[PDB]
Amino acid sequence: AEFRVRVSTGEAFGAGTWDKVSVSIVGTRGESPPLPLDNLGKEFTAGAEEDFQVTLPEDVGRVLLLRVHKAPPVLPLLGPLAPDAWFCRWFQLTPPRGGHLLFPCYQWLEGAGTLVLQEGTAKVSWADHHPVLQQQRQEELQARQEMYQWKAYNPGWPHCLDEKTVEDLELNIKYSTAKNANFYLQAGSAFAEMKIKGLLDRKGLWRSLNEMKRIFNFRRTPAAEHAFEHWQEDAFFASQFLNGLNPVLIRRCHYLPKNFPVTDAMVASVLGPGTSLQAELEKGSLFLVDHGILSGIQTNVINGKPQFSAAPMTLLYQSPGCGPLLPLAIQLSQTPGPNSPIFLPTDDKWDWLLAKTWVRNAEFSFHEALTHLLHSHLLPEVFTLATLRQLPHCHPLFKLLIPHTRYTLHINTLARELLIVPGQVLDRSTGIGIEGFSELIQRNMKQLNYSLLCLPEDIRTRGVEDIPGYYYRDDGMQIWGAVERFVSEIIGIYYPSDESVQDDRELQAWVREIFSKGFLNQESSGIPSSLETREALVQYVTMVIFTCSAKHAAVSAGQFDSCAWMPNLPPSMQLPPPTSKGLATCEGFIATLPPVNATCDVILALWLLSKEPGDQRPLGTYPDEHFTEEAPRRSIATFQSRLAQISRGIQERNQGLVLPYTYLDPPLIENSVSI
Ligand SMILES: CCCCCCCCOCCOCCOCCOCCO
Ligand SMILES: CCCCCCCCOCCOCCOCCOCCO
Ligand SMILES: [Ca+2]
Ligand SMILES: [Ca+2]
Ligand SMILES: [Fe+2]
Repeated sequence: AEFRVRVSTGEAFGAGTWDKVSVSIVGTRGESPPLPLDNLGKEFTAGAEEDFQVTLPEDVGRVLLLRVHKAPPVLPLLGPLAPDAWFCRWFQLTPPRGGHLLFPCYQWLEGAGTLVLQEGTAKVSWADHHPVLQQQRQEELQARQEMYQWKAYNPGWPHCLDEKTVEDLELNIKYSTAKNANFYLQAGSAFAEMKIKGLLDRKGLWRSLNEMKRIFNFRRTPAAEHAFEHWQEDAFFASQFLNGLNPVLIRRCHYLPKNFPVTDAMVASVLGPGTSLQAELEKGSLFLVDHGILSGIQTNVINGKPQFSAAPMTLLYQSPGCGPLLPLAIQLSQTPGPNSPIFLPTDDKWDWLLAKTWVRNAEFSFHEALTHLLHSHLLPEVFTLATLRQLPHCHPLFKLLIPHTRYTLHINTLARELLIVPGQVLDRSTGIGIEGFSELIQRNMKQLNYSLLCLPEDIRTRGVEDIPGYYYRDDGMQIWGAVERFVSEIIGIYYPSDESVQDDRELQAWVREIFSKGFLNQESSGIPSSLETREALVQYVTMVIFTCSAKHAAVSAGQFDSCAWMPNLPPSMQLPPPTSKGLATCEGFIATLPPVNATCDVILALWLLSKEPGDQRPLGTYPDEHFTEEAPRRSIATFQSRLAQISRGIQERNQGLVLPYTYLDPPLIENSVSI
């Protein structure tokens, strides 16, 4: 008839509560009356953990549900008070001479109401058929689906959350007040610096290449100074296709596209007389970076001046024996001919540099619209929203995935509110603008596939499993492995058979919703619409976790490093590509690069998005203990120590590198997409 009730309250700002709190214990034999927890004093302040003794009049049998009621204090003749939001971490029941029942919560009880919690043992739908529990899950998902709905944002995009402003979001999916203030103080300080130098207000060109170094009095990193030092070197231009901002396009080439008419003469130069184009295509030493998806893209206006975008192709040569990757030829158009010369490293200094810079402009547009926004933000939001809608709090797959959604709905809502709207940085300072970004996302959504999101298949598909110096691959594959091993352990704990995967109705609705709302029911994407085997579930969940953590970390962390020296990543171009050779100059080169205000507005935004503001939850670190069972908790431990070992490999590796690759070091990977 006695229970001890132990309650943990959150540490965040505002976590604690004035309000009175009572719990009803529901069991197989019946439900108890509400039981007070107010005890003596302000028991529910931030960071508190405190015990209460409740006596149950009637026995309840096996405990099934904990109902938590919250209500503001009540004054005689004056009514209640304003509700005081409470962040509850978890409850622990301890019956007479029995073990502990632990009820993970980790949510906000804003205002007055009641919250129903199952014990912490993860339960697939078929795992406990008690009707009281089936009702609770069913009611929870109905409530979630009303809370968190879909809207169509643009034609041909993935659908997104049906909310207009960050103000309208539930506490449970909002930035913490600490992370939010850290964010606005950074952005505020940075905008102030950049504005008071008049650089956000200079229309017109940079005065010289020297003047563009002024960006280093704004912000400095060693990676970014390296780009100033080495930007003109062919080996650094090429190395950034493997370890820079956008390391996902390079692919081995046995057959040159017919629209890229490279000749033997054009490459005898770099290749030596001991070989031939056809001989190197066959040897597997030639690689292609194809920016064709940009062809004919709508372009923007900046300070009333039309801007330009190319859609180029770059041939690259892997020299033997850990030698450098080297560019061989660049065509800046998808349609060859006399007005789209094929530029070579042997051309005049500024012809070749101008050609390389247009490719670097193309990486800017490709990376930010597709690799960053669509693949690392929109797809994680779909995964997140589907999870909220289809997987209930007690489901092992919710327990597993929820840390990897943190703040994702918040940050995408913010982008839709303040980033991709008129007057903001996209519209005022990029070459392709809002419309070009949407065009790119619409095109990509029509040829996107599962293999690009699964890193081992992506590496295999692109024929880049052996190319040396590819640290995005080296480190990403180790991480992929660690996540895959973690997910496979967790699946094996709770799903005994392929039949049990199919029989999971909630799991099947979750995949289906992702396929429909996120991938627009396109069977050409190859993304599963159902999951029939344990093996396929493991692969699919690994893809979600990897995409939400390491994938976004890999393509977000080098943004500022890559763009601080603007010729290394011009966000726009102001003259069309050259239509013949022998015309490029330094003066002409700076005249093609973007105006000062657009340069700085973009760097300011890339600096703020490169860095996690506020506090970090690095990959594998799970302070909200949704898993309360020994087995998953061992699996977490194994995942954490494997990441730490990968991190030691990365520092040892990086020790003897002039340009270390840090974007996939696990401590610096966030669990979710949050910036
Ligand atoms: C971290 C402060 C956040 C303040 C937000 C808006 C600030 C308005 O302008 C002041 C920020 O400018 C900082 C630039 O540094 C000049 C101040 O002194 C720097 C040497 O300590
Ligand atoms: C002064 C502009 C600072 C930016 C503040 C708003 C950031 C909120 O959105 C971030 C989430 O969006 C991520 C998508 O990738 C961003 C692509 O934009 C880069 C073009 O500059
Ligand atoms: Ca409060
Ligand atoms: Ca109290
Ligand atoms: Fe991001």
